[PDB]
Amino acid sequence: CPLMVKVLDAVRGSPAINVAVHVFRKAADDTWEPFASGKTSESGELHGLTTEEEFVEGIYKVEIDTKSYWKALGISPFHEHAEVVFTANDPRRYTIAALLSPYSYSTTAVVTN
Amino acid sequence: CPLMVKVLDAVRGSPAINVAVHVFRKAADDTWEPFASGKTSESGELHGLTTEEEFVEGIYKVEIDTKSYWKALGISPFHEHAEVVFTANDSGPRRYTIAALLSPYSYSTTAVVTN
Amino acid sequence: CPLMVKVLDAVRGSPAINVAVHVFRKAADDTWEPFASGKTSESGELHGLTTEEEFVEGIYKVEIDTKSYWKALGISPFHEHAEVVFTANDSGPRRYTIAALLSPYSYSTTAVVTN
Amino acid sequence: CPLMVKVLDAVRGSPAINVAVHVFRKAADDTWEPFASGKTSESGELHGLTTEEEFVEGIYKVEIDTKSYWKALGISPFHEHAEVVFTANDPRRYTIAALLSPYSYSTTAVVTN
Ligand SMILES: O=C(O)c1ccc(-c2ccc(OCCCCCCOc3ccc(Nc4ccccc4C(=O)O)cc3)cc2)cc1
Repeated sequence: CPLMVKVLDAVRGSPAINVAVHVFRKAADDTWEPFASGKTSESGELHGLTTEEEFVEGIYKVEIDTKSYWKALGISPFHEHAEVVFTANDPRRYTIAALLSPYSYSTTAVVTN
Repeated sequence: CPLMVKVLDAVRGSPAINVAVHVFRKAADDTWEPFASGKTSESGELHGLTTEEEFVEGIYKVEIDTKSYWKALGISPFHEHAEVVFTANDSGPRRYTIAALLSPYSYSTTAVVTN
Repeated sequence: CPLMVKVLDAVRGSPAINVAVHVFRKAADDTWEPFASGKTSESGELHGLTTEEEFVEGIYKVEIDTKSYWKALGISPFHEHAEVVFTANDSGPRRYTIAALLSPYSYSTTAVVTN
Repeated sequence: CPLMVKVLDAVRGSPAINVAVHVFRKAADDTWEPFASGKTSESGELHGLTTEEEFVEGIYKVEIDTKSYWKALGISPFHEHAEVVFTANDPRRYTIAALLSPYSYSTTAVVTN
């Protein structure tokens, strides 16, 4: 599990559940190629995206479908999505945490061995 | 302004208006002595708390009354308030801005310190 | 100013100065068309990106070049940049401020929207 | 485990390890009485602070010794500490997460069953 994404709701003080997350890798032609995706769990976490063998060095984009999240709660959101773009370098485990509000998002990386 | 507070509302995407702020200074005796107070304006800013002469060295507490803010809006939040405690002016006079971002279950504060 | 960006540095407790910002608008064709660009001033603010007339309805991307900022300071950060994508002016003209707080391994953005 | 505290370093992208945390409960005379304390673990988490039986409704203060944390890293910090003050109400598990930078701290609550 070199990559885990966790999503939090700052309005309700809870995990953000059933949030779609899409991971892309940057290809040599600068396009974004699908890499991994899923929906956050009841704990707001998304496990099992990738394996060490697949997760090579490069530039990755994590897109979080925050607009659907908010609209399903009957709340009009500001952003079209939340995006986090980063280079993976060879400590080895990346946790991407995002904290969501209708008009704000924050993202932090915790990178450990 | 040697001491300013600015507050944003991350739910409404607006300044956080009419937020009460109480400032305290730790006294000789190690209690919190009231120092100044005010509330944020339509721009979410609070100016005119103090003066260069009055804002001497010390340990200051900026209490941001986030609970009353969310409750005045008829919303039930997590925290009682936001407290920001720092030593000020120990290397000569500086200008301090306390910036805060509020959500019902989260807040954040950052300090901008200028000479 | 219909569109403004302000950026703070949570490490130094200062405005984030000389941060490059590129704005894009999604085009007819579904690509990102360059729209405007600038860099933050000594106050960490970026004014004069656009005009009311030019800032029509659309989907806008504000790219904040945080990597170049941390690297110009000789520091190695996590993110490539900060991207902020939103639909603007779909209910008539508004004024948008994109506020960001930066640390090497974390950033945060909030929008203040006024009428 | 009705109360867990987690502390993150936004400068290094890591758990904030060996950070002292003190919990107090507000007494009827408005003083703060010691309640629980410890140091964050290698994951930046502090488990086992209290039990359901001890953790009654009331106002609690969590104080995080951020100044020592920064100074031990050779960094001059802005705040004297980070503090989080909240009322416990009868969902039942509170996670207090704090993200630290020299001149900033953020705190979020995740409150689940
Ligand atoms: O258990 C876990 O795995 C876990 C759970 C939760 C975790 C966290 C913890 C903390 C997190 O995020 C908070 C984020 C960063 C700080 C806050 C937000 O942003 C701003 C704050 C203040 C701002 N003010 C400002 C800036 C410039 C100009 C003007 C202003 C103003 O007027 O207020 C602007 C933006 C996210 C996730 C981490 C780990």
